[PDB]
Amino acid sequence: NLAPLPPHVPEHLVFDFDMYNPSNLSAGVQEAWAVLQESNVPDLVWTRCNGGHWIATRGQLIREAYEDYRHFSSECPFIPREQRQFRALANQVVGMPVVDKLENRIQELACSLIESLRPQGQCNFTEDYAEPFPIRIFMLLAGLPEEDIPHLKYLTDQMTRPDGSMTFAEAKEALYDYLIPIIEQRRQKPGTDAISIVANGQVNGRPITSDEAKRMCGLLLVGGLDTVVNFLSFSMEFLAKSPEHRQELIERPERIPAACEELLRRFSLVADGRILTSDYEFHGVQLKKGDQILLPQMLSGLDERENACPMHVDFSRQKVSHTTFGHGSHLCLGQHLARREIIVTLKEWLTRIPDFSIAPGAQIQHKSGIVSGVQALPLVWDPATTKAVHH
Ligand code: HEM
Ligand SMILES: CC1(C)[C@@H]2CC[C@@]1(C)C(=O)C2
Repeated sequence: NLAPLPPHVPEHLVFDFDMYNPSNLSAGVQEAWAVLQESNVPDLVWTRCNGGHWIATRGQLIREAYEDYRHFSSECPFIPREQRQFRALANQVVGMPVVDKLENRIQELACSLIESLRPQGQCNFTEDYAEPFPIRIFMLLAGLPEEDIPHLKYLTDQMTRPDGSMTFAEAKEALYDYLIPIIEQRRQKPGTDAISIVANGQVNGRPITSDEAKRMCGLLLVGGLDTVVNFLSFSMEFLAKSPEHRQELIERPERIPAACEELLRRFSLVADGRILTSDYEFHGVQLKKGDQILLPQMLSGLDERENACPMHVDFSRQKVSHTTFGHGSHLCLGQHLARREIIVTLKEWLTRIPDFSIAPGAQIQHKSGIVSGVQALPLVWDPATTKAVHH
């Protein structure tokens, strides 16, 4: 599993961290990563795992590298292996103004999900709420029928969690097979939904091609799935384990957006990277062309150099700082929609199921990867203390 130490890596910089299976996984995935942020670890280290790659362990380095796109390419952001124009278009379809308009329907969606659970006194929140939410949101956002969810959720599940029935290419191809006819059909048309708007979008002074539309539509679908699913889960895990914070938000529901932000820092989950386009000396380390560098979005907000008592969750935290949504020219297009889903989920949950907790004897498991997450989250609660609220 350890790749041979390349000629240019000095030994004092070798810290073999497996981003797919960290040593302290059972303490929590963020805690497992924050081992890179111990006093004795350099700001920039080399791991021999996963082919051999760099890791920036600090907020300064992470931010700087995502700003320095000329040295640090997004051609290969995954370990192991006019953009502004495409972003402007995507932002037409998920920007704040679209999110603002949809809030109402996002809230209806959330409420019937929680309502269909509320009387149970128990659920697997990850499977029962968190999974079916962001996919349904995308259907809403994209004027797609609910009946299309089972086949569509299957394809996206194959890209990140294959059962072996489809290779990534096959699943990719089938997603496109599904999208193309809708794009071509709505291109002809003044539809106000997200596919229509992407379909009919202009790029480089010409119209977007069908191949380009299906590609952006594809990333909008898949980028807003596992991230949200897992982030919601970390958040609910925390609240389940912490009644004081649960009551804090019950007593002051206007604090919820600041909590969201604090939880985004504390339960950050994405770890992407870049590839060096040429040799480059960076913070006193010789990087070599072709080197891949992990630049863990997760780490910035957990760096004590950026937030005091980084592992402590405080909703009154004065200067919340994090790159949970990335940094630089690829900063998440879906962050606004994500925030809304987070806030809406918490408000609509808490005002319905104020008291709840982890099933007794169950131990929550985390997994670690590009998008870290939660295996399962069993909750229990007494239905007598819940309530119903309709829209
Ligand atoms: C809490 C949930 C989310 C987190 C933590 C998050 C995290 C991010 C991060 C860190 C990046 C940049 C990766 C890089 O620089 O290589 C990003 C990019 C992106 N995300 Fe988000 N994401 C979230 C939700 C969303 C949602 C809701 C959507 C779409 C609806 C979205 C779609 C995108 C797309 C299309 C990109 C690529 C932007 C570009 O390449 O220019 N993700 N995601
Ligand atoms: C890691 C991601 C899920 C996040 C959104 C899509 C994705 C593959 C990225 O490029 C950033």
